[PDB]
Amino acid sequence: DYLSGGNKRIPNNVDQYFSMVAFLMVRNKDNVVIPGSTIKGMVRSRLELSVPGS
RNA sequence: AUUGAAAGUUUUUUUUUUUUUUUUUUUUUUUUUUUUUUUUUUUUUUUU
Repeated sequence: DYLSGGNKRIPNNVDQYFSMVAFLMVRNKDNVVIPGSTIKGMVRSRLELSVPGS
């Protein structure tokens, strides 16, 4: 908008996309992904709490 | 005390001059600082 020449009155980014301000989940190229580190940590926690001699 | 003698073979003269141990002669010709080595492992973006 011509360097926002003293208007600042259009919704612009609000309506251009469909993502409000929130806590973003980790995703790769618009594909939601569960981190491998998270899965490994969960598995290790389960194994430690389950295996007796851990 | 000889026939019987008293005389320096001496004075004087530079073995000196002319002549560069000199000219030419590159301590160089060759030799890859390479060569084996994964910036790797451990860690749940998360609670009253």
